[PDB]
Amino acid sequence: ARSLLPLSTSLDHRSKEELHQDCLVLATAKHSRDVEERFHLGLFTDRATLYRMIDIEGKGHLENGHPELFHQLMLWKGDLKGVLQTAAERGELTDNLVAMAPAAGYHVWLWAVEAFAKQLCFQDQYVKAASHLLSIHKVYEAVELLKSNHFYREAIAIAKARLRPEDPVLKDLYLSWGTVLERDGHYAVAAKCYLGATCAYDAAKVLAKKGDAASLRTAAELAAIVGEDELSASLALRCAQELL
Amino acid sequence: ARSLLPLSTSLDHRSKEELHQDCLVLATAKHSREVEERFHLGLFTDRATLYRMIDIEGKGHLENGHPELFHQLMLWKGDLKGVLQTAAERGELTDNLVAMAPAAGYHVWLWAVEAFAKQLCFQDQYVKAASHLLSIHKVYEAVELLKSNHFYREAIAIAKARLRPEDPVLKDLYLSWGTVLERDGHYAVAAKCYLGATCAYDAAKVLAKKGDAASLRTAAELAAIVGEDELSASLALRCAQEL
Repeated sequence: ARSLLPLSTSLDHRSKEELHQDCLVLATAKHSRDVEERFHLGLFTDRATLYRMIDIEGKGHLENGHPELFHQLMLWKGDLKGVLQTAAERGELTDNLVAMAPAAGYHVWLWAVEAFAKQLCFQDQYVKAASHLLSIHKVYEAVELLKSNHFYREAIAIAKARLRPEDPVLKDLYLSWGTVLERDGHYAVAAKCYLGATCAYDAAKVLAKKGDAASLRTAAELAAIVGEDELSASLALRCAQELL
Repeated sequence: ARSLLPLSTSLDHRSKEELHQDCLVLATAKHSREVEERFHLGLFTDRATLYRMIDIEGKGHLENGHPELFHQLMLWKGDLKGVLQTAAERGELTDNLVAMAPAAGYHVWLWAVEAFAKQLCFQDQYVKAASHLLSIHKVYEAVELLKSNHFYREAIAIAKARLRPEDPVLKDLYLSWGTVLERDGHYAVAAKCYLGATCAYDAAKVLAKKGDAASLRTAAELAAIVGEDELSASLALRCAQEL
């Protein structure tokens, strides 16, 4: 694992001449934050100097493109709510950061998950964002997100597993997905959606839109199973016509 | 962004023959007042058949070895408590899982943070393990975990940041680290530990153990700064002997 104090570790592993200067400055500092150059003494001096050292180390992690290490270091200082607010602003929120957010209370975790969710939408991870909105008990909001971004399959699975079977939302997903597929010429899959919404007539009709013989036969058999025999006959007729 | 429903998605993308048989099988099912081979139909039928499909999909993920996607599917079923217990028993906990644990209650997150720390130690990620112990307000346990694993540098950084200057645990860290540095011959670094513990008298002695002209010299000036003038002279005259 990568160390969180590499700069200070380097200045502690240098010449014996350099080490001896540290003892004398530190000794004078103890007789009472005195030094300026030797920031790495904050490990042995006082908290105000330790924080100085940490800030230098954190900023150093940033300049190497390691914001994860910056954030993991700022937790030690104790300002979790401040790190999260900064992490959200920078778009560097992560699972590890959200895992520790409840340390400030349930209300800070709620804020963090929403923040991490909004950010995850920008990062093109709508399914992961959907899971996090589920974690804060926002099932409808999570489902509307996936639907809005054309993740109909995953949205239906979330809506079917959490909502009562007759929820108009669950039905609207089948419809909303069906129309879209109908639009783009996927009549077979569209029928499955209309069937899922308990709309058997429309399931048979969209399947008839393809026009071929196989589609019209199955569409007829589908209408017979359901009990719309008048339509099943009408589609059975249209099936035999194509074969001529 | 790997899909969470590979197997079912694959079956839905098949020849027109297959989707037509699906429609027939599906129409029969919906017409029910009171199927198996087509597990992918659970998305369109009922919750009981959906769960069956998810379980099949989760089984496929565990065969693939991608448990983070196995975890997403179980959150959908509303089985977060179950999958947390499962991932703990198998050592598959993640930051993702702990980030969602509060969904099952504040005390489940508190439980998951502990099990994730115990797991991170097994995997020898002690600084991360300690950081997560700080999230549940266990400072002394995080400091003792790092100390006991020879992470004195990080153990002091946390103690100094969270504990008070006169906390006995902070002094014992400095002394404990110095004892190890002195045992290995790192005499200059050992002095700073003793100085960090407000043991200037013992810090000058250790710096003299080195024995060369520069060590005794600095050790003598160090004792002078403190006010241990009796000792300062003793070392500055041994400094002369070397010269």
